[PDB]
Amino acid sequence: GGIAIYWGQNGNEGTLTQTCSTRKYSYVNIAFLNKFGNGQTPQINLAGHCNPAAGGCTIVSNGIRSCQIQGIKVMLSLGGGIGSYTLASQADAKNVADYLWNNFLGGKSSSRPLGDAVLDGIDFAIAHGSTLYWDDLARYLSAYSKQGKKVYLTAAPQCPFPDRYLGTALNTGLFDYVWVQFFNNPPCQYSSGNINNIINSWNRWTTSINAGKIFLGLPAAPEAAGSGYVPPDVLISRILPEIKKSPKYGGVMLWSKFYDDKNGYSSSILDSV
Ligand SMILES: CC(=O)N[C@@H]1[C@@H](O)[C@H](O[C@@H]2O[C@H](CO)[C@@H](O[C@@H]3O[C@H](CO)[C@@H](O[C@@H]4O[C@H](CO)[C@@H](O[C@@H]5O[C@H](CO)[C@@H](O)[C@H](O)[C@H]5NC(C)=O)[C@H](O)[C@H]4NC(C)=O)[C@H](O)[C@H]3NC(C)=O)[C@H](O)[C@H]2NC(C)=O)[C@@H](CO)O[C@H]1O
Repeated sequence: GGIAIYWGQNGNEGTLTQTCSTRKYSYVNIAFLNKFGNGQTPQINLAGHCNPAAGGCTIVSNGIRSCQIQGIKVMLSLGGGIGSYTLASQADAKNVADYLWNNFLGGKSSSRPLGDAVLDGIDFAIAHGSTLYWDDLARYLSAYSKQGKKVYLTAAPQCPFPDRYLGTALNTGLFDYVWVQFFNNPPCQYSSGNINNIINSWNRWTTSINAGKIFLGLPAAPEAAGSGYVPPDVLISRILPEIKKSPKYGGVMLWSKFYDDKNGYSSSILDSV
């Protein structure tokens, strides 16, 4: 399979171009558009990378294009651990979808946050706030694919199944890639010497929802999360030999680029993925 990586939440983690040039990642999720819905003006946060104001982050289009010519799919990630993002109604889901189309996809806007580049799809990283209308957002975004270029849909639900926020959206069967986050959740993550909870959780996710491919989401280092880190050797010798048997296995997802370089995680597991 391949490795999905989250980029954008630490200005010291290198440029998007450099991130994709590593040749270790097959998918890149730009984190995050952490503010939108309920009449709020959508706002993107890319840590210390760039200030989105006055097209200060339009330079990112160079990284997006650089990744795409290298066959890497790049998605805009909605939500994240911090933000006032939400959906007040189905009408809100429509407005956000139309906004996303014109500002990140094949639509048109004089103020596209990340430039003129056209993202491959949208990533759902909904962790809090509204538990409703995310299935509507997915449906509206997916319909835009009928205009010629497919709008990919990906999701980063936490490992507890079903996910309280993305459960219904995932039930639509419209998602291409689902990287379940097996961390910051004791009941379904790795614990010292115990892989039972993570494997058991993996089985729930791969024998339920209809998605293109399912990935094993993990923290790139102990610092990347409150808990759930898995040493490279354990992942390679105990976990991968099992989950790779599943025909839905798509690979591994890591949070994040910054911690990945610091701990050299993907550098150690890439060939086994
Ligand atoms: C898929 C998923 O759900 N993933 C989650 C994941 O979200 C969790 O990780 C945590 O995510 C949150 C975001 O949701 C991370 O929060 C980051 O934290 C950054 C570090 O503190 C912070 O970056 C700072 O951003 C400032 C702007 O807001 C930057 O300041 C600017 O600096 C410029 C010079 O560099 C200067 O010119 C500007 O004037 C100045 N502007 C301002 C306003 O100060 C600052 O430089 C930058 N710092 C760095 C180091 O880049 C982000 O703002 C903040 N994001 C948000 C949206 O608030 C949090 O760090 C993540 N934690 C970890 C451990 O990774 C993850 C947790 O395990 O769970 C996953 O499931």
